[PDB]
Amino acid sequence: QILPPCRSIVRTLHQHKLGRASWPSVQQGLQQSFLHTLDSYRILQKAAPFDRRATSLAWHPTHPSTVAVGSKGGDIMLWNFGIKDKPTFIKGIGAGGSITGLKFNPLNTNQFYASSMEGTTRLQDFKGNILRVFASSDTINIWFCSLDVSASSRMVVTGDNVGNVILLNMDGKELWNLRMHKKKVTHVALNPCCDWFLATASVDQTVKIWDLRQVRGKASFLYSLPHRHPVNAACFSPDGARLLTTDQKSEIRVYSASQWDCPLGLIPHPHRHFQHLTPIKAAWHPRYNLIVVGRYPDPNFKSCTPYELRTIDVFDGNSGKMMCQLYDPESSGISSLNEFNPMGDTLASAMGYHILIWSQEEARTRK
DNA sequence: ATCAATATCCACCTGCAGATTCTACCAAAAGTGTATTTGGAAACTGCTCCATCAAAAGGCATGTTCAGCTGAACCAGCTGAACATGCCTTTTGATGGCAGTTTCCAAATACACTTTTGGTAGAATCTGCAGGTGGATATTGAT
Repeated sequence: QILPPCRSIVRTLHQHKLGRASWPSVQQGLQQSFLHTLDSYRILQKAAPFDRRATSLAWHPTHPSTVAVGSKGGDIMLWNFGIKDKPTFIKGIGAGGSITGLKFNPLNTNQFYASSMEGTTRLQDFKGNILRVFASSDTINIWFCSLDVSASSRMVVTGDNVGNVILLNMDGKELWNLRMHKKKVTHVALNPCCDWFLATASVDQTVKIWDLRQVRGKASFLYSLPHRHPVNAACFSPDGARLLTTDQKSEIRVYSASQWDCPLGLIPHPHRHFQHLTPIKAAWHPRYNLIVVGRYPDPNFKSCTPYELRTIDVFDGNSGKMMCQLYDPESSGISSLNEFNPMGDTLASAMGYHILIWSQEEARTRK
């Protein structure tokens, strides 16, 4: 395979110590170094099963080794590494209560937000106590699909199966529930560097950029970006300037700050949507300009590589092409969800009925 | 090699809680009941040729009876191939979003009933003939 990297590494660091070379060149060199050491994540560290399929994933923001996960049957799990304290569990109905959105609480880490097929955007503890419901369908067969949160703004946002989005405060205060789309809202997210423009994606083959404080007039939006197929995810950058989008058939798109309408590059990659599989969500890496996605081969997709395996692919953002591929037998499932740690030293993967941890090996000999 | 105790097996019967689904109120709306009246379809009546009932009888083609005799049914048996049957593998099948069809609803369109004319394509009617139709004779293909 490819993975060639080269450079005059330490020199640049000293160049940075002299002021000659600019910081983005440093960021590029250490991005390459990060890829080189990610070539040693090949040894899969840990595996974890449980009951009904995995649907949503989330990282403990402050802690590297802690992670939370939510199932197809409303079964939530909280798991920490190097603890061995037999991780924490909570069950649900198990049939039609699929948790589908899951973000940690920025305030109380022993709390968590959740969006469920039951029709209940809730705030609940890992010990089982429901602290507070935020919204409700009040009529079954109409449920939520999307959820996200912001701490700098102290806001909650959630999306439906019909095309209307809801926006609440941390203490209630609902001033929202206007309709935005014609179909289900697959993903949604707020800017981390801003507080008052939003992004939402839907089955309508359109992804919309809103201004949550200015617009109130039922599709008096700010921007609307089209696509050729429906969209499973539209995720913001940490920096805030790059919006990543991933469709259902075969595509990834990078939109910029600079003219949201036009895209900067198209990254073709197979992640074909499917009914009983968990929907695929590309994701950023929090401290570089990389992209990470899970692959799902299609015999009809125009493959550039002659070898098409199920594996975790890692591309470069501002170029378009690939830079690394992680693969491990005994894990021949399809990695629906993949998310790097906010810390930057660990990767979590959610496959059907399985959760995988990929971190570096070392510790050749103890003393 | 039998019927007659027992090991084991499995249909039946029971008990109990859960799942399926029979049973049972209220709203929506196609669908069903009165009602008079018309003109096309049943029923009535004659008749009368055309089709059939009857039936007599006179050979004779055809049906009935007996002989006798070899090909057909059936049976003891019965090798060995063909296939049930368990017991383990292996393995494939049951359950667990969306696009692509299928379904309404108004408008716009196709085209098929309607009704008379009239000549004409086609059936009733008969008039000549040749392709059967029957008998008589010569070769042969099965015996």
